[PDB]
Amino acid sequence: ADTIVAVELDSYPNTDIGDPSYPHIGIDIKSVRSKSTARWNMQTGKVGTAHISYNSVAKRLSAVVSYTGSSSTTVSYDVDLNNVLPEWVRVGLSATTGLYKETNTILSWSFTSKLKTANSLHFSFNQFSQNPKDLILQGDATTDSDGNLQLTRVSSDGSPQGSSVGRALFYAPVHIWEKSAVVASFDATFTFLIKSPDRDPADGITFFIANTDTSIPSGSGGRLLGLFPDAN
Amino acid sequence: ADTIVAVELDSYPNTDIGDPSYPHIGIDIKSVRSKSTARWNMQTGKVGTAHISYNSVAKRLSAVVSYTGSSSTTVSYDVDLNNVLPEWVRVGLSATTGLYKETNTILSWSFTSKLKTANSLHFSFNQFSQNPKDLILQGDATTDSDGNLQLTRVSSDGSPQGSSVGRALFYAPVHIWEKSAVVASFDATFTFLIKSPDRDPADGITFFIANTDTSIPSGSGGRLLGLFPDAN
Amino acid sequence: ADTIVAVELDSYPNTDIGDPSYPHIGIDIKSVRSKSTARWNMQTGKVGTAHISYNSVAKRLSAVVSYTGSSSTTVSYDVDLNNVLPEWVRVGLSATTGLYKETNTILSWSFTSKLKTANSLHFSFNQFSQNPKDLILQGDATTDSDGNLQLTRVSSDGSPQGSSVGRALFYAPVHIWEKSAVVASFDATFTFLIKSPDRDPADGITFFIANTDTSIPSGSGGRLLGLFPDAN
Amino acid sequence: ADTIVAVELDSYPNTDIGDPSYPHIGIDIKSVRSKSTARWNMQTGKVGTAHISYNSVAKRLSAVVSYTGSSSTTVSYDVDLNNVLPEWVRVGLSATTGLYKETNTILSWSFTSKLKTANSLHFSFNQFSQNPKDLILQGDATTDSDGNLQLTRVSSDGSPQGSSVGRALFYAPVHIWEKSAVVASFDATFTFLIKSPDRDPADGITFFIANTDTSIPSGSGGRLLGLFPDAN
Ligand SMILES: OC[C@H]1O[C@H](Oc2c[nH]c3ccc(Br)c(Cl)c23)[C@@H](O)[C@@H](O)[C@@H]1O
Ligand SMILES: OC[C@H]1O[C@H](Oc2c[nH]c3ccc(Br)c(Cl)c23)[C@@H](O)[C@@H](O)[C@@H]1O
Ligand SMILES: OC[C@H]1O[C@H](Oc2c[nH]c3ccc(Br)c(Cl)c23)[C@@H](O)[C@@H](O)[C@@H]1O
Ligand SMILES: OC[C@H]1O[C@H](Oc2c[nH]c3ccc(Br)c(Cl)c23)[C@@H](O)[C@@H](O)[C@@H]1O
Ligand SMILES: [Ca+2]
Ligand SMILES: [Ca+2]
Ligand SMILES: [Ca+2]
Ligand SMILES: [Ca+2]
Ligand SMILES: [Mn+2]
Ligand SMILES: [Mn+2]
Ligand SMILES: [Mn+2]
Ligand SMILES: [Mn+2]
Repeated sequence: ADTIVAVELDSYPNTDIGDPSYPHIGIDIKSVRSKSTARWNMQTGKVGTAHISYNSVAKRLSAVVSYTGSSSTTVSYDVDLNNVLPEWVRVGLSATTGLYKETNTILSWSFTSKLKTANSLHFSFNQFSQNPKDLILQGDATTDSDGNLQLTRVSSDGSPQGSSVGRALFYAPVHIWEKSAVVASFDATFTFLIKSPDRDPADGITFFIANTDTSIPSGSGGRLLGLFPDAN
Repeated sequence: ADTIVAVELDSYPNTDIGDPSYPHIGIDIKSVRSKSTARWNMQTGKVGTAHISYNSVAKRLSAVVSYTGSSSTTVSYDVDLNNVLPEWVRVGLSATTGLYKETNTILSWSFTSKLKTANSLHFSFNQFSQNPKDLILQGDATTDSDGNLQLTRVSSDGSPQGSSVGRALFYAPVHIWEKSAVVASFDATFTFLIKSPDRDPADGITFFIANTDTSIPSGSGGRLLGLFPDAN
Repeated sequence: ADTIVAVELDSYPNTDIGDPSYPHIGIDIKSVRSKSTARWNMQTGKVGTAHISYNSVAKRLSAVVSYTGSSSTTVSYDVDLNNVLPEWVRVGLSATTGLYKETNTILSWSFTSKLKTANSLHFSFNQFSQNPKDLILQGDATTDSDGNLQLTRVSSDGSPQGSSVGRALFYAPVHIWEKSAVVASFDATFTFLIKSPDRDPADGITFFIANTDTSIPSGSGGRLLGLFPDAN
Repeated sequence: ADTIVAVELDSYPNTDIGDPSYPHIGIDIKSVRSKSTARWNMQTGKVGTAHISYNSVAKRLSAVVSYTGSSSTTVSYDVDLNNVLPEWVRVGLSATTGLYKETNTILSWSFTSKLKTANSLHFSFNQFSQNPKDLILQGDATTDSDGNLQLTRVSSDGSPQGSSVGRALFYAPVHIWEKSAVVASFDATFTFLIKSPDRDPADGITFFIANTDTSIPSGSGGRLLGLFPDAN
């Protein structure tokens, strides 16, 4: 299977697969069952910002998801990523809807990786082109006429659809560790807009890092956020 | 054919296709016959550094190739690139040898493109991996066990071979212009080592920007630096 | 006197000191009488963005001032800055009002200088603190309770005042050239808001680079944009 | 007194003030008595590199000091810096010698701070000017004719002197936290050369962050690394 490290913004509590009973953010290391989570007071219809960081000395993957003036939710997990992930990876955003639904709209995304002693990679998109040639769009993901990356299916009127999954990967593999590296670090930020007509919107957005040839796993819809073939 | 904009570090004077009669640096806009050139006092066996810059307001593509303490050769050409090139491009280095030869070794390469009003892309390599997954290596290009990108064929003992061509492209397409852009800029630097046993080494190195699906043209060896199908 | 290089966003045409007869942007090299200007369709009450760039190989100082969806005004001037300016400088924004007036509000400012072969400096402010300890505020300049840098005096109700001058300098000197530099480049962007009740607002905003110990010259009000002691 | 957070590269074990009995790196939060230390196999006469990072979500200040091919020493400490330090700070390097001595030569130094939701500051020096106008040199610190920052006194022949203290601060205050910040991060790297004729070289180098008006405390020589007025 793929190897996945992700920060999930999990709008829908699947308590039967170990979610806490409230929307949350989480760090997922090779499992949808987050190694650490924090309650997330999700604000439907407001633009959120997630900042994710790691470096290989501190070995603490952290994320903060905020909405202006209202909340900032943080979660951290200690982990040596460079023992979990392959040396080369692709980085991406995923999102799903399931029985319930929400827009999983990405308005901007930036990422920086540095490998020091050697390499760096930085990209940032404050809008997305109609044909984002440097994105690998998987499943339902497309960019819309406003320049937004719609991870999951939305109709022409902007309404979200259920049973959707989409991911966008940055086109270049990222060399996130090498044997002779002194320290490897990455930072990612994206802003997102989750709107939903559903009382319990679902399912959420992740920023994820995986093997380069990552693809949406069969069976990864809904609660598995397009990342995992099962809930193990 | 491809659309090519390049800065060439042209070690070998092909005066029959319009080179000046001395090694030179040049700016090539859709032709091997540089729109502008400057004499280049090439220093075989010393590590050189090239810095190339452009922005769409100034519309002046400039390059400087230097060697520590000995020379700095500059060439500039006024050109609206964003009318020459497609909106999406790949950026790359090329090099060739022909009847005569030289190592066309790249020790580091960095590139930054920004599109403002929106996007940026930056990569830098101070060494290259044995399997540079974020490079598209074309023709003869490989990375060597010292971490160098050898654009053209070198033998196990490091000796350069003739009739070689190689290019390395950055894996991600780069969005170097969009209609609604206020200004688009790029900068590139690479350091290189050209060694040769030949009295008149050849043929040279370029940094080039092309259509995304650029490939080495048939017939582009030697004097055409792996960039053009002919000398027109 | 100071040595000044500036890009002026000159809202008020002082045709008696060589302004064109319309609002314009200009590049000023040691004189308020711009070496080059472009007509600027100034949009009072809308937020503008200026991007200024230079590098010492291309030797073309360029600026573009835009407002979203309405205009982009560009001006360029060929000049070897590193023969005009001292090796160390301070960079700043200035603005003035005179008999007529306008707000000269700066909402963000970023600047990057690189000296290559060696040094870089980058700062960016997307809002300004109540006590911007890394700004040297000269004359009337202050930051306001919205986080804006008000270059020239505004009253508590936000109304601009006449006969005002203010500048903000970045606190650190910037080493913008050294003898052994291969190339020196800088980029600056700032966004600004010029509002005025006056039919002919005045006087304008500049981004400027000067000797480190630059101060507002006596007599530099109004048309001289806080930069020059006279109109020579 | 000043408020000091530092990463110390402590070449000399002052076990009477709580040093471990071997050269070490340490994180010091308002005390010379490190909150955390790691054994440092100091390599006199070889160029070392220190990378220090922090961000306010992870709240883990980490440092790694390495020498090519021989060692990489890491130390981390969990700490909410933005509760320890003032919102505005100066960042600097310090070094001392005492009864014993060593060169505390800085060959390069870079620093990046970002405050997000807003501001960033980055500087890097790969050599230092004879008159580093953007450094506040305190005590003995000077730059030498090779472009190195000699924190502590060295004679014309390059030999280190005892009873020396010197610091260099970056000239601009750095806004490292604000109430409304979502996350604040900083990274610093410097490379250094510690040479000594002494069997037990002393005393060490730090990178430190302090109140803006920080100055070398009286009594801060030798073991107190120019940072603290006493060993408490
Ligand atoms: O809201 C999105 C969620 O919808 C689905 O599961 C259910 C959520 N509420 C339910 C109610 C009834 C039944 Br049966 C099902 Cl499967 C569900 C599942 O598809 C989950 O994986 C997904 O996270
Ligand atoms: O040195 C590299 C050069 O070698 C070739 O051409 C010649 C260079 N010197 C010559 C001498 C004789 C003859 Br015939 C030829 Cl084709 C050449 C050609 O292959 C050129 O395109 C290339 O630039
Ligand atoms: O609007 C700002 C301008 O106001 C002043 O000059 C005048 C602008 N309109 C005028 C009308 C009459 C007279 Br007298 C004067 Cl000095 C002026 C001068 O202060 C100019 O330097 C300044 O640019
Ligand atoms: O080597 C540098 C060290 O020299 C000094 O202390 C001594 C180190 N070795 C000693 C031996 C004897 C005596 Br007395 C003293 Cl004070 C010392 C002190 O100055 C320490 O603060 C400093 O770290
Ligand atoms: Ca869930
Ligand atoms: Ca040639
Ligand atoms: Ca004027
Ligand atoms: Ca000690
Ligand atoms: Mn979850
Ligand atoms: Mn040529
Ligand atoms: Mn003017
Ligand atoms: Mn210690």
